[PDB]
Amino acid sequence: NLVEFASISPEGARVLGVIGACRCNLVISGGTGSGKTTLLNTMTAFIDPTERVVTCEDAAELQLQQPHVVRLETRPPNLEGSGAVTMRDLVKNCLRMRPERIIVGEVRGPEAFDLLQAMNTGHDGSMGTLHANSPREAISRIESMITMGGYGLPSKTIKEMIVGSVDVIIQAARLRDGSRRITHITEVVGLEGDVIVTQDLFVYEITGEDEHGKVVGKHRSTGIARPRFWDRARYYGLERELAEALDAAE
Amino acid sequence: NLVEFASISPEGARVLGVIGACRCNLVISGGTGSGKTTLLNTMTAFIDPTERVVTCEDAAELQLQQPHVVRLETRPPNLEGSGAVTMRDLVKNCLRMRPERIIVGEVRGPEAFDLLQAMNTGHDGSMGTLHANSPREAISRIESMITMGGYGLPSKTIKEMIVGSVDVIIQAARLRDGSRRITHITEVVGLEGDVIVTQDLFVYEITGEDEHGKVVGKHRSTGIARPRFWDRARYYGLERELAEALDAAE
Amino acid sequence: DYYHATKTTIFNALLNTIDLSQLAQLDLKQAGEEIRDIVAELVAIKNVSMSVAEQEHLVQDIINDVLGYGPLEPLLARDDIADIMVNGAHRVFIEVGGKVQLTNVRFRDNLQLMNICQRIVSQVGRRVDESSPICDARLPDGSRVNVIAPPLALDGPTLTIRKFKKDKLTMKNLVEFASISPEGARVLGVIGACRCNLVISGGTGSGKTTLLNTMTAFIDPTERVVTCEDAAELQLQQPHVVRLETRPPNLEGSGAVTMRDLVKNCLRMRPERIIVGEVRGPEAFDLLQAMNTGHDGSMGTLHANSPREAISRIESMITMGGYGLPSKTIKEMIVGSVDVIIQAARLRDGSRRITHITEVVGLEGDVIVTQDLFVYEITGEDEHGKVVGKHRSTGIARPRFWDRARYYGLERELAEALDAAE
Amino acid sequence: DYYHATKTTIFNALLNTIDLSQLAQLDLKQAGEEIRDIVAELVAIKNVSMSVAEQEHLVQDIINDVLGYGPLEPLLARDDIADIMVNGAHRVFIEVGGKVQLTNVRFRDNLQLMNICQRIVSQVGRRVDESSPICDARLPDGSRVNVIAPPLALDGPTLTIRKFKKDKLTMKNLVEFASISPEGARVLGVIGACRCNLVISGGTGSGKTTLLNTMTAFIDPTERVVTCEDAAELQLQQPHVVRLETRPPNLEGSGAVTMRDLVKNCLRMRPERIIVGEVRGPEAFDLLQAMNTGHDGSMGTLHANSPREAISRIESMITMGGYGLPSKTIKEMIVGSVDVIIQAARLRDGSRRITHITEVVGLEGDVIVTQDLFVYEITGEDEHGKVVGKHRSTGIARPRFWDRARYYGLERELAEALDAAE
Ligand SMILES: Nc1ncnc2c1ncn2[C@@H]1O[C@H](COP(=O)(O)OP(=O)(O)OP(=O)(O)O)[C@@H](O)[C@H]1O
Ligand SMILES: Nc1ncnc2c1ncn2[C@@H]1O[C@H](COP(=O)(O)OP(=O)(O)OP(=O)(O)O)[C@@H](O)[C@H]1O
Ligand SMILES: Nc1ncnc2c1ncn2[C@@H]1O[C@H](COP(=O)(O)OP(=O)(O)O)[C@@H](O)[C@H]1O
Ligand SMILES: [Mg+2]
Ligand SMILES: [Mg+2]
Ligand SMILES: [Mg+2]
Repeated sequence: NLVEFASISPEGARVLGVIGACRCNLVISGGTGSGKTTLLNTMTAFIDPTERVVTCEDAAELQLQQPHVVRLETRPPNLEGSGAVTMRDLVKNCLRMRPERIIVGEVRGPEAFDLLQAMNTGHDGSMGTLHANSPREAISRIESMITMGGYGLPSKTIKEMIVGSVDVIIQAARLRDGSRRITHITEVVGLEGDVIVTQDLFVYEITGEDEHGKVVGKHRSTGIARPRFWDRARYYGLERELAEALDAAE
Repeated sequence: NLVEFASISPEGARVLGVIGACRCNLVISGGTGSGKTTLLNTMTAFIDPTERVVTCEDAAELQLQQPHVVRLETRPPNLEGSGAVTMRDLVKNCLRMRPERIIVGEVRGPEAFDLLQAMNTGHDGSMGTLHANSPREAISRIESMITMGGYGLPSKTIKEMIVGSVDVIIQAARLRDGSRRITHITEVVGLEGDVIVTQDLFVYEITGEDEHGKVVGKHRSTGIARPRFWDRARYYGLERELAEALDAAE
Repeated sequence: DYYHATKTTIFNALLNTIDLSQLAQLDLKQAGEEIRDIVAELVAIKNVSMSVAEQEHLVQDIINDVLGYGPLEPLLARDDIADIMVNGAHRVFIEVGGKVQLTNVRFRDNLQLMNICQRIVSQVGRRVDESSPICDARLPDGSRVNVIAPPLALDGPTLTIRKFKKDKLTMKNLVEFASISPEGARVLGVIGACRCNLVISGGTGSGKTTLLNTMTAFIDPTERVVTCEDAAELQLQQPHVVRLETRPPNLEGSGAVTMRDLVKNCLRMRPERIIVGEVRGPEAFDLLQAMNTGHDGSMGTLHANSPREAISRIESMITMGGYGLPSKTIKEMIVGSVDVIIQAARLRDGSRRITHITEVVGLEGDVIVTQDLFVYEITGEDEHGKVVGKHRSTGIARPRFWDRARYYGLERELAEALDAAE
Repeated sequence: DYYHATKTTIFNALLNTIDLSQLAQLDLKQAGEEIRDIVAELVAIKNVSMSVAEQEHLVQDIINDVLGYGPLEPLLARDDIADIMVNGAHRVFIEVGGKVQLTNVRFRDNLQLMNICQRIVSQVGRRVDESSPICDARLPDGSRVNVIAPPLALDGPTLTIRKFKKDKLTMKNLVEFASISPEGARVLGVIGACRCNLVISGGTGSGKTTLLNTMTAFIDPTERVVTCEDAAELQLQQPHVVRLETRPPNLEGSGAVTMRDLVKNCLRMRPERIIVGEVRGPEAFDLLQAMNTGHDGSMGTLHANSPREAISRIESMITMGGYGLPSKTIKEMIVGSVDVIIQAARLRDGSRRITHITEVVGLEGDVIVTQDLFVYEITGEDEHGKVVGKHRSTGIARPRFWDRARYYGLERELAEALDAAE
């Protein structure tokens, strides 16, 4: 449907399939009502059925189709202020339930830190969705969430933790006409000094407007033939498909 | 068994035995599911029986056969957020329990610092598994973990501590075909300006893949005749075995 | 077997006969006498044949298992034993002659072992249990007791008792190990007795904490010393030492008592020397103020590979303090406070040396000028790879602290040591 | 031994006989009478034979332990004892004639010592426990008490009582003690008289309060001065002085009257000068607002080791004082409000001096620029170990506050003093 709705070009869909299948630590950022949860639900479709996936949510939105999926939901504090089970606790437990992927329904608090730890300590493929209007803003938001998450860490410590953990950022966005698109598919290339350097594998360029007022644009590949996660693709034999997709939409 | 599975060549097995029996400070890095814990359990088989070993683990997995072994386990906080005994606390105490070696199940937080301290303060032979895909990444992860501890240590100080503490890093990786391999046995030679210099004694080189799809490779000695830890081997009388094994692998 | 069965039966009868609460309300001697009488009565009732000496030994064993420390009592009594390591109720090792040996001493079970551990720690008011499983205490006799509870120790409660070895941390060890030549040792003794402000900087693995212990060995007994440590490891032989320890923030990041807070409070306790275990942050500033406020003689370790690097690190921490102090002000503060810097380093061959004994002469405009009283000159290595070097005195006949030595009457010793070192 | 054993038995019987909470509910006299009656009854029941004096001593000791300050009572009563240092339950030192001596006094255990410490700190509304291990306070009788709890104090609760000194110094004494040159004294008189917003900074025991009292000695009698303090250290000789003291929160956490509230009210009592005993919190802001809005001459003691550090501390205090303001806003508020900073400090020999008399010249960019009118230069050391130095004027003949001096006709004396000493 997303390919039909022009939300992402067919080559973009193929690249997303490769990213999801090859166990890439994903962050699906986006603005409010921009399709974050729908995009995450579609991305989960690429996980192997064998993998033990653990999904944490606040409202039980996702509808993963795999057989080995554990659905967890946070419990808000009662009126007395007790019994709270924050997403951080769910993720901390998930570290002890022997999962392959941890899927957080939405990162908005300290759990970010834990989630990133999960991404960086063997739970490759963990996906989360975040509220941010651009990948740069997504990275800054993640850094802030880690910062306020109790533990006092250097800013550079958090930045390099983010660089090591997150592999790809997908920017779901809503356009001026109310339509929805996948504006950015971006790689967290590394850290230079104190600035996180990222490269956009796919970008949506708006080229005008139609007679009915609907925005007009197109998805184009930046031409990066060897994305940072290429190795992961090789690990799963998907490097051929990644190269084909990156070349077919230059 | 690891020799049988071609994970490490027989000369590599001899070198690992020398490293273990020499009380060399150790860090066993590795990727996801790469056998870090299994490799650590194998290496602990070389510890002298008379040594007082102390084991810290989030989840009891190691099974040391020595008589004088003390096994400790962290206690995660209850849902009330009380009673937490972090691995940092366990290592802090272990520094007081008069051990010969401290075996940390997996270094994933500030405990790194304490572990490194144990290596400086006469508990030669301390081991610890770590999640990282290369010795350089292992060292960077150790630096980050030390920074997480809240001490105001500069980067240069942490690098100096790592160089003075860690002696050998063993990188075990899981390859595409599901094979486990000890990719690197590399010393921490020293610290040039801002950069830790390591030399690989033992390296696993992939020459390609067979028609069956299995990765084909071999373990090769870099030819370094006098490892930095050669003096310790001479002290324990194993230096001749070390030289013989290194020459044979060459 | 007969002795063991008789002891078990007698202990069971005594436990079923006397309530532990009543004994707890009675002193050790009264409770022991009552227990001996009750054990004699129980033996008579059970009609157990035993000699007078055997009966007395059984009574003493029962008292130890009830009031004393059970099987540990003989081991603690022995003096050759240096350390005792109980790993669960069935494994007990003892460090004799510098080597650890397994022993046939065993406890009845983990319950008796845990009771004995709790008694030992409570002897100094500490408590160990599942709520607080880890306990570390220093008994009044100097022995150090560490206890780990079953919830953390898989194989049962673990107990480590390290009896006090007085002679291990002494300047004699440094002199014999060549860490410092005898003249250097004499000059260090003068510096310690002169109440000079010391900063014992050292690289990683240089063992500067052992050096700090050795230096504190020179403190006059009458002085009121206060030691701040992140994790208490110093062991001062003086009788007026106050030991403090920083409290790390809990998992919520609250309740921390940083070293800076400890030193700030130490300023208000009328101490004569302040011994900071290691300076890593803004506490440097406070420590330096203590060195300048009148508590001359304060010490403190530091991570640095040379005295100049130590001074740079101190400046960096003071700047990290957050006060709007210009670099020149911090340099002047350092020059005013610090008197002597001792650089100890672990050489290439893993051996520890006191590479430098240097003095902060003053501040020339913007550069802190320091003069080295003693240096280590490396001239080669052995065929074994061991490093070869000698401790040489720079020849400075009048170090800046010479006045302090003259005031304390140690000028003659200082001059003799400096001349002999050459 | 008989007396001690009998006392222990009587205390145990009393504990098993009555609940200390009920006695605490009663007044001191009634509780003491009941305790004496119960002790006599227990002695009769216990058939304890002792003299009338021995019985009275035992009753007094029991009463002191139950509600008094335990073994400290004889030491506190003694006048020659200047300081008492309890390093855990079993070590008590007393400073007599300037020399620290060990005493046979001992506490039953660290729990009794902790209870005594909690009583002493609560006597002034302060609470010390595991959550708040460190507690410093000043008792009404002028003594100052410092307490550290077992979590930090490894060897047990640490208590330090520094008893009050019956006398206070005057500017003539300070000139006599060389704390400030006569020209410095004249300049200080001009500064105080001419209503200069003043800040007295210094370290612990620097003499900030004594210097503040001497400065207040210069205020005109006609001026309505309002002094806010804790424990009421100051003793102003002026006739129109209003003495206010903060009220710490009760154990329920209610009724607190912070110094900020006192200053806010002082703004509404029509004062000329507001004198804050010591700025330690948000009141700083308010105080500065008072200085910059018509209450010229307001003074305040601050804890800082240099004028730069004093300015930084004031800025931080304003910052954390609830209101969120730009750093430059706070900086220019400080520049406008504060006119002079006086730095009382201790030297390495323990002597006290007025190291800096400094003017807050202005704000350049984001850096507060100040000029030192008077500075103490240390030029060496004497044969007795006492620091040697001298106060010198920077030569600034027209200090920023010159106008104020002109306003009160004091400009001529200001020039004379600034010229005479250089
Ligand atoms: N690419 C798309 N094309 C068309 N319609 C879409 C697209 N993505 C989402 N929608 C529609 O918009 C709705 C937006 O809800 P969705 O849960 O996807 O948003 P979200 O990013 O999670 O927002 P929120 O901030 O509310 O959590 C979806 O339920 C679906 O109805
Ligand atoms: N110039 C001086 N010469 C000699 N003794 C002095 C001098 N100034 C103060 N003192 C004495 O030294 C002690 C300092 O106490 P004071 O209350 O003045 O200090 P402070 O700066 O307020 O300290 P604190 O941090 O305790 O509040 C008192 O005994 C005071 O009498
Ligand atoms: N060198 C090896 N060769 C074959 N199998 C291995 C090897 N190392 C580990 N394994 C297998 O991998 C499994 C999990 O490895 P594990 O000890 O969890 O490594 P890690 O702790 O790094 O994930 C074990 O059950 C073990 O059988
Ligand atoms: Mg959503
Ligand atoms: Mg493992
Ligand atoms: Mg005061």
